[PDB]
Parts: sequence; C-alpha cells; structure tokens
Amino acid sequence: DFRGYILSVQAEEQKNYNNSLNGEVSVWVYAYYSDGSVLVINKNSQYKVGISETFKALKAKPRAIQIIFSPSVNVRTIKMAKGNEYLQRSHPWEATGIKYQKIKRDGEIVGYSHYFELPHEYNSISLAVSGVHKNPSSYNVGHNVMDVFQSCDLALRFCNRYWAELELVNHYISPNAYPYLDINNHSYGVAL
Amino acid sequence: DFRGYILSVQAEEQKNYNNSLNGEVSVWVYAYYSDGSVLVINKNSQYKVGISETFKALKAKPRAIQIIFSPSVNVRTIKMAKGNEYLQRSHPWEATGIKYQKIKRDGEIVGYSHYFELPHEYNSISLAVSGVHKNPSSYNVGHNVMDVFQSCDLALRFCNRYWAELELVNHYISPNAYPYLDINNHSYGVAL
Amino acid sequence: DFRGYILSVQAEEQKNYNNSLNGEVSVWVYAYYSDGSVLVINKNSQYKVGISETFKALKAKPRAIQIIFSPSVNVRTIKMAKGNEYLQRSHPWEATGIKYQKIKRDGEIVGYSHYFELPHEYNSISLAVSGVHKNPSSYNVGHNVMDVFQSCDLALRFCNRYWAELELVNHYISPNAYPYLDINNHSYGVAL
Repeated sequence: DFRGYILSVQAEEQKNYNNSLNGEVSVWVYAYYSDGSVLVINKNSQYKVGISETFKALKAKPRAIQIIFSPSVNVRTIKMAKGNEYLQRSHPWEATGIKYQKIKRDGEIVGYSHYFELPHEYNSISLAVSGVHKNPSSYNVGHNVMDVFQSCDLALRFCNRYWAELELVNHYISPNAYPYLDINNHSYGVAL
Repeated sequence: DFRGYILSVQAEEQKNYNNSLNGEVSVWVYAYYSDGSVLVINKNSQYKVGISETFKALKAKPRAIQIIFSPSVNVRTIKMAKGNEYLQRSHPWEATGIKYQKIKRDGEIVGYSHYFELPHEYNSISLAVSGVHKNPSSYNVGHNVMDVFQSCDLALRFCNRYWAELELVNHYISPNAYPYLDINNHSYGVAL
Repeated sequence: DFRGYILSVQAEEQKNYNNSLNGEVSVWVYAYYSDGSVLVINKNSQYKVGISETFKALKAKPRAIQIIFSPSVNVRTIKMAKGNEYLQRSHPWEATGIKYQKIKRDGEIVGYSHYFELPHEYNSISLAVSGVHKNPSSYNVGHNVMDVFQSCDLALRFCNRYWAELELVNHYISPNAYPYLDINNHSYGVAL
C-alpha cells in the first residue's frame, strides 16, 4: 500500500521548504479584552516579520497579550517594544525570546508563545514585536538586500475580532490549523 | 524657429532623469466593485515601490483588479501575493511580470497593466504587489543601503474612490496624465 | 555631599547612550488647523525614523506644519517629500536640513525645528519626512542590515489631537519633557 509512504515524504518536503529562506515567518498578536472578546492581528512574510499596533478601548479595555510565532522563527532574534519612562531614558527594545513557551502537538513544535498580563491601571497599550527566520543564511544578506526590501512590501496583514475565545478557537484557530494556547492551557495546532 | 528644438531636448532630459536611480517608480491598484464604482491606491517612491491592502465590501463587493506600473519598473522584478491554501503550504509570492501588457501611446510605453477578474464566490481580497526600478544599478546597493531605507519612509500614498469609471478617467486619469486601460480597452497616457 | 556628583555623571552617561547607535531617533509632525486645534504624529525608532501621513479636513483645515527632530538626528540626512507638479517631472525629495532651527534650553540643543505655512488655496497636504541617526557608524551597515530591518518593525507611532496649543503644551509637551517651539516663539524642553 503505497498511499502511506508518499504522504510521509511529502511532509518531509514541506518541513524542508518551510525551513528554507522561501518559507514564511508568521506572527500573531492576540489582545484579550475585559468583555471577554479577542482581537487578533496576523502578519505573514518572508525573511522576517513584525507587527506594530495600538490596542485601545473598544465597544471594554485590553487586559492581557499573547504573541505567537511560527516554528520558522529564530527565538533568539525576537525583540519587543512597548509603551504609550521618559524618552531621554528609553531603550529601543528588549530581547524576549527566553520568555516564549514551546507549543507542541504530538511532540512536535507548532509554535512559540509569550503570554503576559497588563496592569489594571491601563486602558491602552502600544506594542511592537519582530522576529527573523531561523535559516542559517538569514544574517548573510549579500540573496540580495533588494529581495528583503520587496518582502517588506509583500507582507500580508489580517485583523479580526471575535466575541469570545471559544469562537476564536472554533472558527479561527481550528479551521485554519493555527498554533494556539487557550485560557485553560490547551494546545492547538497540526504537526507536520 | 528654436521653440521646437529646445522642447525636444528637454523631453530627452526627462526620460534620462526618470531612467536614472533618482526617477520614481509608481504603482496603481484599481479595484472594480459590483456597483460600478472604482477604488484606486497609488504609491510613488524611489528605488522600489509596493502596495499592500485589503479590499472588502463597501457601500458592493470587488469584482476585478488592474495593477499598473510606471515605465521605470523592471517587469521581471514584479512580484504579487494574494490571499485571505493553508499557511503550512503557502508560497511567499509569484513573479507575474509575464502577465503584464504594455500600455502604449504614439508607439511609446506609458505603463504596464495586469488585469484579472475575481471569483464570484468572494466578497474580499487581500493583495500585495512589489516592483523594482529598472536602472542597472538597482541590485548594486553598496548608493548606500541607508538611502533605500529612507525611500521607504518618504513614499507617498494616495487613495480615492470614484462613482464610475468615466468619472475616474475624466477627473483622475486624464488631468493627471496617468497611464490607463479602460473597460473598452482604450489606452490613456502621455508620451514623452 | 555626594548626591550632586553622581547626578552629573549619570547625565553624561545618558548623552553618550543617546549618541550611540542604541539611542533612539524621534520625530514629531505638528499640523496646525484653522479652528486652532493641533494634530501631532510622533514616531520613535533606532538607526533612522520617518513619518508619512495625509493631513486633510477635519471637524477645519490644516494651515501650517512644524517638524521637530530629537538631537540625535543628522540634520544633513533630513529629507522631505510633499504633494497631493506632474508625475513625469517630479523629484523624490528635497534635503531640507538647512531650514531647521536649533531649539535650545540652557544653551543646550534639545531639538531641531522646521516650521512652514501652507497656502490658503489648499485644504489637504500629503507629507513625508525622514532622518538618520548622527552616529558616525550609521552609513557603515555591515551592525547588520537585518538589525535595521527589525528596527522598521519595532518603531512605535503615536497620534493625538488637542483643542488648542496651550492644551498641547500643558498636557503633551511639558509633562513628557519634549522639545517644542510655540506660536509666541517660546522654547520648551529639558537640557541633559
């Protein structure tokens, strides 16, 4: 019965494509609001990827954040900036890769997660996060620098709001086979 | 009568400036909606140029797209990404330069056009397109890389909606001397 | 009494950090509207920084602009583009550093200011401005080019509207220790 053997090699080809510099890097930012709704920003790009957004009061204030990267990211390149400290005394970013948890399904890394809560004394947060593809060629930009400039133009961004997390998991996470970690610490994703 | 000879050289100077790395690259994306209205995004920049936008239902759904580049683009560098296929199996872009038509006026290339229709089964499209200036120095980024970084900041974007294509051609295309191809396959533009 | 001597060295450390390539570059664009209100866009980033925005009629039309950079900028790298001249004959930017005034407090440069008025015959302006950190290493991008690509993702942008300039100075400029120059030519800022 050959049907099985071919399916196995075609998954190995997919992992090798995704780990090449033609594989995407994906990031998601989930903002958890006080009315129980969830706002998600997703950006997908080649070479590197980032999000920079302002999360303010809606129709309800944001209370926590979860940032998730695809497994192609180099966790050590992850950087995050946040604010709304005087400018004279500010650092440009922090390297937060050590705070990311591995999301696993069937013992396979499907993503990396950084969850943190926001102080109650706030109703707004401005936030930016950035990560680079883990391929060993990433810091060897001779591929051409202009290819990376084009990737900045071709990055696609998606933004959606859901009424509760259960709706997010059932109609956004599960049908799209995305990695996730919900309020009850249940893992989602599809191992290759 | 000298008035004529000078006018001719000053057009040759303009073409040579536009074909130098100080010439702009321009892109337009036209989205044709079901109520007959047209939405246009224009971006102009040095070295390279791109647009990334989401075209969703209005007050009416988008039905086709036309992408137009200025003649300074290198058609072989054009890349386009599109979506809303699972992420595990996605390619970052397609090279679509071969699908672009030359727009001509008086036998002179005034622009390059890619028109495609959208499936009826959709009411949204997310789309990004990118192109690089054709000057032979484009892939020789030693000009400095920081100059190209500044160009990303200085790119100007314009967005307008028109009630019908005739209004677009009469009050946007014709008075601004832009290249275009309308529903009846008529060409617009001004030869240098 | 040692309390004084330590405070002095810690200011010298701050200036040296800000003048290193880990110091931020900051830009502000103030748009002064006909009803006396003020719109401000602020962007802060590492290596280089820019803003590109469209200032159109509100609820009232914009009448003048003030652009302010932090002292870390190289004034000679400042570039500005502006419009809404035919595209065939356009330049990509002008170098406007010579038009910037030094803002000083206690004989110390706290910022650089370019103020200009808009023609009465307009109700809109599209505008982009860009500047590079003055550290001598800025044009030596071997730090890696990918670090500069990440900085583009991590830049944070802030946008606020105020009813009159007095409210801007009292609740935005003064409490945040920002450099400024008001309608009566009074200087604001905090010397290090």
